[PDB]
Amino acid sequence: NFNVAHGLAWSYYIGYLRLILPELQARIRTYNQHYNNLLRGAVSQRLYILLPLDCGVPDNLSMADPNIRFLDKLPQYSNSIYELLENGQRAGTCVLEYATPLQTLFAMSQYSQAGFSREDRLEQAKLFCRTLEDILADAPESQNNCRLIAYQEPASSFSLSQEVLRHLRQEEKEEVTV
Amino acid sequence: NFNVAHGLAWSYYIGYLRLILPELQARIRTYNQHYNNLLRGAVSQRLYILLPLDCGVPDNLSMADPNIRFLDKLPQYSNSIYELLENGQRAGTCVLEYATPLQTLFAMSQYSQAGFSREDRLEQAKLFCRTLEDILADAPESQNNCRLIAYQEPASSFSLSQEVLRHLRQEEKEEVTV
Ligand SMILES: C=CCc1ccc(O)c(-c2ccc(O)c(CC=C)c2)c1
Ligand SMILES: C=CCc1ccc(O)c(-c2ccc(O)c(CC=C)c2)c1
Ligand SMILES: [Ca+2]
Ligand SMILES: [Ca+2]
Ligand SMILES: [Cl-]
Repeated sequence: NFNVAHGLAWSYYIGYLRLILPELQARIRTYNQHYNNLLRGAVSQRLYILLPLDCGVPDNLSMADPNIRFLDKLPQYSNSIYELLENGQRAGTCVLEYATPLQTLFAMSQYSQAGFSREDRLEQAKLFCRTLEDILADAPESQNNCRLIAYQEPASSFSLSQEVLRHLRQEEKEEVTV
Repeated sequence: NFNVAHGLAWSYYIGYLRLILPELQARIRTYNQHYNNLLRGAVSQRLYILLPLDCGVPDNLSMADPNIRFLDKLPQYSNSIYELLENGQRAGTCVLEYATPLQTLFAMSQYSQAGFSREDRLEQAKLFCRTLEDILADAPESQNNCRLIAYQEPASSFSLSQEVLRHLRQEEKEEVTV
C-alpha cells in the first residue's frame, strides 16, 4: 500500500548493483596489486554502501566526515576509493558509495504534492534497507561482494569514519578466520 | 672489419626498442595517475637503459646497488619500476633496464674459440653505445622516450643509484625549463 521503497530497492539492485558488482572484485584485485606495492596496504574487496536514514547524500564524502578523504578512482559508471583517517593516520581503505535512491526519498519529502512527510521518509528509508538486504541475501555473487551500512546520525557527535572502520575491521576478521 | 657491436645495436633497436618504446609513455602516463595519487610522486617518462662498460648484467638491480630497490611492474615483454634511495629516502622513480646485448659481449669473451678478449669486449661495448646513440638520434619517437646511461665502474666506490639520479634530475630540469 504505497511503499515506494519496494520499487526503489528492486530498481537499485536490478539496474545498478547486479550490473557493476560481478567484476568489482576483479577491478579491486587488479588495483590491489599496486596499493600493496605502493603503500603497503590493501583495498577492501567489498563495495560499501552508505545508507544514512536521514536520506542526506552530500556531494563529497569529506563534507559528511573530514576523516574520509578521497584517495583514488578505481581504474576499472564511476567508483571511488576512500581512505579513512584516525588521528591523521590512514586506518582503512575502501570503495565507498551512498545509495542513490535515498536522494529520491529526500526529494519526495521536499515535494509538496507527494504528501510525503519526514516521518514517511524515515519509514521508507528503513524499508529500503530491509528490502535491499533481503534481495542481496537471495543473490549469489552480489551479497558476497558488497555490504550495507545503515545508521541514523543522532540529534550530536557522530563519526561516519568510525562506523565504516568497525565494518572494515569486521570484514577482515572474517577473511582470516573463515 | 669484425665489429659485432654494429649488428647488436641495430638488432637491439629494430627488434626491441622500436617495438616497445612507442607506447611506453602511455603505459607510464596511465600508471602515473596512481603514483601521484598514492605516493605523491611521478615515475619518469623515459626508459632508462643501463650500459655498463664491463658488460656486467646482474639478475637483480639491487645486487649491483642496494639503493636501487624494485618498486613495481609497469602494468602495460616485461618492464620494471625501481625506486632510487638516498639515506633511506626515496629520491627518484624510474623504469630501468640493462641493455641485454652486453651479456652477449660478456659471453663471447668467456668463449674460447671466439678469440675475443676483455680488451675486445670493452671496445665493442663502447662502439655499441656509440652506435645505439646514433640510431636513436635519427629516430623520432624513440630518442625522445628513452635515455642511455653508460659508465665504467672503476677499479672502488661507485654509486649506480647516484648516476641514475643525476640523470633523472637532469630530465626533470629539461621538462620544466623547455
Ligand atoms: C531508480 C533508480 C535506481 C538506479 C538505477 C540505475 C542506476 O544506474 C542507478 C545509479 C546508482 C548510482 C550511481 O552512481 C549512478 C550513476 C551516478 C554517478 C546510477 C540507480
Ligand atoms: C640480438 C638480440 C637483441 C634483442 C632482440 C630482440 C629482443 O626482444 C631483445 C630483448 C631485449 C631485452 C629483453 O628484456 C628481452 C626479453 C627478456 C626479458 C628481449 C634483444
Ligand atoms: Ca547526515
Ligand atoms: Ca659491474
Ligand atoms: Cl595502478
